[PDB]
Amino acid sequence: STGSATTTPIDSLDDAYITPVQIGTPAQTLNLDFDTGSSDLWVFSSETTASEVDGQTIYTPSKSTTAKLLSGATWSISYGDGSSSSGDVYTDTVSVGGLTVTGQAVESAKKVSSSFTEDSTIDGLLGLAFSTLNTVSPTQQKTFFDNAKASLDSPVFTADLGYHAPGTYNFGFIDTTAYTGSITYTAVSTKQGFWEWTSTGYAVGSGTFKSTSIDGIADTGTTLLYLPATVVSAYWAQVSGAKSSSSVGGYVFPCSATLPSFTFGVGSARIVIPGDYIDFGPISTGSSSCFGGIQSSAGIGINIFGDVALKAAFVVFNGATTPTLGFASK
Ligand code: NA
Repeated sequence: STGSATTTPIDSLDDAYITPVQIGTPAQTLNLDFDTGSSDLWVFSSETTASEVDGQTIYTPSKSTTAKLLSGATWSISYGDGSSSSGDVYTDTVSVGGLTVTGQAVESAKKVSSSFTEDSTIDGLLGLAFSTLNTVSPTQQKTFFDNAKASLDSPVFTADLGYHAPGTYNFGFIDTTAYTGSITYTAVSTKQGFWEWTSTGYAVGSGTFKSTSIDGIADTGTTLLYLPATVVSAYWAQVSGAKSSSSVGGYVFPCSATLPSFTFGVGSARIVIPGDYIDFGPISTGSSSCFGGIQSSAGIGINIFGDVALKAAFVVFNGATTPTLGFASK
């Protein structure tokens, strides 16, 4: 089997992407944030504290003929941005882009933090990191990908995120029409439960490529590119008037600037992030200070190849017995 679903930016900045997901019988369609940096499929629900719901579509298990309480199971998760959610668990039928899994753990939120409530466009998360990170207790649950894997034509999914445009998540196949050139595959460590890999270096604009190992994770659920402070300083030094602002929480730059591209290495291959991808617009409405899309990972404890990086590539998440990542230009 295969599946193919379109993923759509939630706003004009590509702050996140939502993908429609069918849950239950009859189907309840919720728009979920597919997150290769976490391993829980959780949803706003009929159980969510009413004051914490503001515009989201909810899953109502009582209206699904295939829903069953997973008795005793609870979940609770905290993300890198400080957001959180928790609740109980049902199993139900979940379909993505025509690919169906029966018996998927659907984590029903009883509580969500303010950032979730305030985002009316995201109805929950669908985790695509390794199932070792899943938070369900006392019986850890599998991700949608891990449950689908054995049925797929190939044990893979691909992320093809758009810049200010829709893109695609495919399950079970490579769309050879969706990228240019060849795919370069690179090793993955699953030791921390992430799609963790090592980039071979970087370049700023038209500058020379710096060969250096950068360990980080491929994380579709993170908006920005978080890299070591040395790398990030080297990038923003090429933008007149850019500076790190402790008050704003990262590098800012004049909205009048034209940003240089950023290149990262994948083995001997190179992915180029156009400068425009690194502009996250005014820090507050009407400001002439703009927020940068490349930020320091110092204090986060890991480098993160978030959407800024991933949307410059066609990315293969190879879940074969030895997982690997692939990157192609597009
Ligand atoms: Na922000």
